[PDB]
Amino acid sequence: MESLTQYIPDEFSMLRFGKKFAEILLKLHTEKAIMVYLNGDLGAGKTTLTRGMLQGIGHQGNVKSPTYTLVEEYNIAGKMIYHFDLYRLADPEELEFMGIRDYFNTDSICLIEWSEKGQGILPEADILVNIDYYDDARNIELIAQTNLGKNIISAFSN
Ligand SMILES: Nc1ncnc2c1ncn2[C@@H]1O[C@H](COP(=O)(O)OP(=O)(O)O)[C@@H](O)[C@H]1O
Ligand SMILES: [Mg+2]
Ligand SMILES: [Mg+2]
Ligand code: NA
Repeated sequence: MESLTQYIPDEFSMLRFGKKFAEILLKLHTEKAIMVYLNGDLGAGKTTLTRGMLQGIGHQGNVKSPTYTLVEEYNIAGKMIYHFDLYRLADPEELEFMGIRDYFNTDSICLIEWSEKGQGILPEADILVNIDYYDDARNIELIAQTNLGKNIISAFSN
């Protein structure tokens, strides 16, 4: 749908952009879980942007990618946020087993790395975040996939 292209000159800027993006997702206050697919090569900054989003809205503590556990649950001032790294998801099937269930059926926010691995089982994304990189700079394209995605992108305006 609508798109945003945003230059991120350095890591501080990535963290500031995560805080602004996560603040928009909280303020929208949706009943449906917000699906965010974080895309980009290894080292592009998907986990650093996730860190800026969670720490930016108040998480205190390390943001450890869930390499083997696949999903990490956060409770931030009462909002449930789920960070997924699906790289080691053998088959999407394994998803219907683990606790995924309740996470996609409540007023949560889900931030997903390697969403391709979950094709079929994972709910469709509301917004894709495609991160490109050069040295210590980045550029992110946000792409809306749903009506909610469109509303998220419109919120970035001035
Ligand atoms: N502008 C920037 N944005 C994000 N990460 C940056 C930036 N500049 C440098 N980095 C570095 O790049 C790495 C990003 O790694 P990570 O967030 O784990 O990536 P991914 O999850 O996509 O594999 C970190 O070591 C980080 O400090
Ligand atoms: Mg990738
Ligand atoms: Mg990562
Ligand atoms: Na993804």
